[PDB]
Amino acid sequence: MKLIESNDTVVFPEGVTFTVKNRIVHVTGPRGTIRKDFRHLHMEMERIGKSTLRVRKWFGVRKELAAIRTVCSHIKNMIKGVTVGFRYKMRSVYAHFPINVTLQDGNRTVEIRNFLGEKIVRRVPLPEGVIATISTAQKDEIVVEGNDVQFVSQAAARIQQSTAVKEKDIRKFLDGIYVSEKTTIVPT
RNA sequence: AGAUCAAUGGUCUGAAGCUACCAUUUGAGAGAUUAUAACUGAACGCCUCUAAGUUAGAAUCUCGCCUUGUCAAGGCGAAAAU
Repeated sequence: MKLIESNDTVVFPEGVTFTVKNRIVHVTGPRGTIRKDFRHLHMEMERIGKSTLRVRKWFGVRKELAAIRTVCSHIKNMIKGVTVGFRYKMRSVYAHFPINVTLQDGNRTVEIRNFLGEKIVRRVPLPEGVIATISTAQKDEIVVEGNDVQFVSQAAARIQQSTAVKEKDIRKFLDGIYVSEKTTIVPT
């Protein structure tokens, strides 16, 4: 069944603008600007008023209609990124071996050492627009921060999956660095 | 003394050439991705690696390096003398 019309709207708080057209959005706020392309979906996106963006679909099937809220949530994430940003805190857990985490290449690469005592050095590059920092106060804590949630979470996932155990049971060899918290930069 | 014959008379040494893991030398990179693990995220106001979109990804696959390249829209250039 092809529903005649189905739409959703996103409302923008004060201080941020979107200026959408041709299915590419250009959200801008205090923390810069994020541009996202949504041309893989054949919906109609337009400005209705001053701070409302409407995403609409004519004659869509279940699978196409499922994407309206997806796009709206993506735009909401852009708003959050430009207002308060994104910050992922990850904790290192080990039984015996301290996981030594450092930054090199102009603070653009994360190096993991001593993970389970292996002499190999694990190198993870950081996506553009994302930064990293070790906590000097809270030990064993690494923070990856940025505007774009997609890239921030991709960097966090890269770091988390970089540390994996092999040939030993993960039910009790729990060593590794895990994403413990997902929050915003500005205290909410 | 010099040699010849015995279908290579026989024994010892034997260069040269050929030749032995029986001697010596040389053998390696990317790209898209599978299984899989994940990101964001609906459907299904919650969840979810999946539906749209994203990551990492291999003795596999494609290419690179390497061999041929008298190739019928007679495969295609440069340049010399005619």
